[PDB]
Amino acid sequence: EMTIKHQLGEAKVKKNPEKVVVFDFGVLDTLDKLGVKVTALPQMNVPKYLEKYKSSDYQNVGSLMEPDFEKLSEIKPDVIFISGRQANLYDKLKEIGPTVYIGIDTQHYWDSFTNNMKLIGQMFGKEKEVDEELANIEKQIEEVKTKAADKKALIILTTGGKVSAYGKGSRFGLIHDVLGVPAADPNLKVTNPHGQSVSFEYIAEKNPDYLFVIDRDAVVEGKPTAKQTIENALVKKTKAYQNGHIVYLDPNYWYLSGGGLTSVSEMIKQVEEGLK
Repeated sequence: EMTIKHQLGEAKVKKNPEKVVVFDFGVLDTLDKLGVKVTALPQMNVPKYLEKYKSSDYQNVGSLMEPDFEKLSEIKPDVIFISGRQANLYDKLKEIGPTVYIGIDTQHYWDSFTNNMKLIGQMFGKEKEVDEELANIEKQIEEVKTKAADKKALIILTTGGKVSAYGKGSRFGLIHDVLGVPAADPNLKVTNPHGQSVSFEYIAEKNPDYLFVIDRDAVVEGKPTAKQTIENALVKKTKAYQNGHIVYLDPNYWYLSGGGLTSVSEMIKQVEEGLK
């Protein structure tokens, strides 16, 4: 048995749990990377890169925000992994089975990710494999930091033709904090998961060298809006647009997932491609 201290409390889990339930897609992609058998997940909306798990091979335990608590009672999980989207449901889930919070601390992204991945390693007897995969991600980080130098960036999320911004220490702060991309707005302190609502005027005025764009609507709705939103008078005149430095980050990772061995690796590859 393992005793796990996390941001929301403490859990007790058998090592090598057989019936694994996952509500965080970063953890799901970690288990997939390590070849750990998964029992169930919310299949209402699954990231494209994880569509293996949209299959009938797996039990459907609802949506990210609305678990199927009955179907969970029918499984009786050895462990339930949750992150931010389910934090408000910590107490209800804890009633059904061992429940581990495994979101990232955005103020300490690398250390929190490392801790989270090492817990997974310990739990499934995959300790050294995780240690090596973390090192391989670090090799990506050290290279990208050099390409990132001197390139002022802004991070935006688009939905419905409108935008929010994120900077240092935010949900998407790893672009600045981990990958060493300078912030076009250093005084932008954001903790809203949905970003700070901003205008196109704000983006134009900040006039970033690079604009990282995360299209919510591509994943939540099935209709891309990011290129339409960006194709706008105030953005089209930015350095970022004129220099071909609008970087459409894949929202299947950035919006729906993050914090896993595969997603963090792929997220860094997407940044690096954008900086190249």
